[PDB]
Amino acid sequence: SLSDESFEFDVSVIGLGAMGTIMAQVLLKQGKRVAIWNRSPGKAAALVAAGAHLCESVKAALSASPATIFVLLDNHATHEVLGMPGVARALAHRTIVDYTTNAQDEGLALQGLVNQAGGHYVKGMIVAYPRNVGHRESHSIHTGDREAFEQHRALLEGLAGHTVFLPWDEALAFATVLHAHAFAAMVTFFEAVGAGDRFGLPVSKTARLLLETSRFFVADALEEAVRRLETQDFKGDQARLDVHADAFAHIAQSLHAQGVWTPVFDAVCQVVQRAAAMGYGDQDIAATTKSFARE
Amino acid sequence: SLSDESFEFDVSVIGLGAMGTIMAQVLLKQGKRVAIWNRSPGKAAALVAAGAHLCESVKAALSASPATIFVLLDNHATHEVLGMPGVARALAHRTIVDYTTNAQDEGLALQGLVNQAGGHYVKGMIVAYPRNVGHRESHSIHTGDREAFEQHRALLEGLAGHTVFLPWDEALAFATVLHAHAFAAMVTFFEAVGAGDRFGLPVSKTARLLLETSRFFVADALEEAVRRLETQDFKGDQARLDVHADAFAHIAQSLHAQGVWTPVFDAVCQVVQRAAAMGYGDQDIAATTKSFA
Repeated sequence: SLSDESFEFDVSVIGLGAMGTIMAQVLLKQGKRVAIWNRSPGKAAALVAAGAHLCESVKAALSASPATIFVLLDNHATHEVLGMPGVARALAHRTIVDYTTNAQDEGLALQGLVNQAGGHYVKGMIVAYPRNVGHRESHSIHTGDREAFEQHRALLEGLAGHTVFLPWDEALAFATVLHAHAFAAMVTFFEAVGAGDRFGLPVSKTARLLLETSRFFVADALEEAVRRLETQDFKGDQARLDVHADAFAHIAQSLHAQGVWTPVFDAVCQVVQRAAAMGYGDQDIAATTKSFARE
Repeated sequence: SLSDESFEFDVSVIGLGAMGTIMAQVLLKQGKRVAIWNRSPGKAAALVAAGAHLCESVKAALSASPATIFVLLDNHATHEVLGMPGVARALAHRTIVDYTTNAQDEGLALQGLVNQAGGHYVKGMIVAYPRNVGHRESHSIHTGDREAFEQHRALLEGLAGHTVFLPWDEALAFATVLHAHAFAAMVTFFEAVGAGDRFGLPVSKTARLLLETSRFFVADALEEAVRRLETQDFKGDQARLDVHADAFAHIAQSLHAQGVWTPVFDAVCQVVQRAAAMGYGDQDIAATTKSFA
């Protein structure tokens, strides 16, 4: 900020594959002065046409802006970029925001490297498909250097309207279980729709009805489960676990009689039957949560 | 206009356990004139105080209103009611809306029995917990007698603001797949929160964050999937099945490493891998759907 006059750019983006390309476009559309570097003729040309400044090198892109967003093929690609001529020197006093998919140990080594050079390392996860980068309702998770993340938070909010910083080990864990739920929820939908087909319900009319008829019920059920988990109130006043176990077995049986393969639903039945066998039968269905506990 | 039959009530409710009680309560609150009957006069007490009329018998309840809602303990309870004195005759020219959960082919017999007596049978499935009976956004499914359903649709919309009639075959099959998804999606959430707890993330903050952070992503992804399934467009332009399989493997690897039990996610992985093995890898993730055909 004392450095504001020194920078002709707000942000640099390195790597212009689909995700990096959309991030750069969104940021240009929002009015940021964006500098880029890549190895991609197609991708760099459209971005230049849209107002991005093409830099001659990684080191120039790092120098051009107070933060550089990295979106690269893999960890090998990240280290290669960082090893290039004069890059170490150009990291000093810059924040790297790393959206590249990474193994858990690898991030700490990258953080170390960037820090060793006097830069700041932020790891980002964007909970969105490229089409929703920049969306007011999209979410991201960031970890690494809290101070650098706060410095650049408004910028990064350009990529996903809602963001949260968590410390390293919580961020990775949270992203893991968040994506397990989000992707599993999608697949339960594919499985039920596919199962509809075996009943003679065509996927093309049934999918929209299935979504529209379940939307409120599921959302209201999850919201209520959260309220109970927060209050630790598992009273079986409304939705007994054992009653659900009964219902689930009935559903699984009609599915089996029709000859449908529903491994996800079978697994769901396994979980709740087991919670029932563990003493949770007379509690609210949200007590299923506790059946996973170590204690 | 030929009939000109006089009713002092809009609806009768037989069965005053939890679901019947709430349905009667909601209908009274909306201003319906409601007649009730229960094997135990006890549970009618609050309903009577609320303004329900207590009928002497099932026969009187059936005669009192143009349609009678049945919400009984089980299929045996329904037959026991229908075999009580004079009930057969009192079925004639009445609509029975049966929300009692039973097994298929029970329903068909119930239907037959009611139709034989000159009555009209409508089966109902309400996709709600009791707390959301009456809710404008609650949904119900109906089948049986289409004509009778349409006759009483506005009354049945008192219980769930959105309703759909499907023919017998479709209705029950649709209810089954709808609940399979709905209940499985809930359990995926419990499994993920439980997993979080084993990473040291407190349930007290994590459940809320998990819901809030995934809501839009999931809802948008399901909307897009439906668009694709309607339009038969499986091009791998935005969300490749193969890239998802890699992503899911990595998630499974972190879960299995922390030593958490995630049987539902495990099964999800198994589904997607299979779809990749079947050659859908380059297709949109919604192609997963086809792997079940």
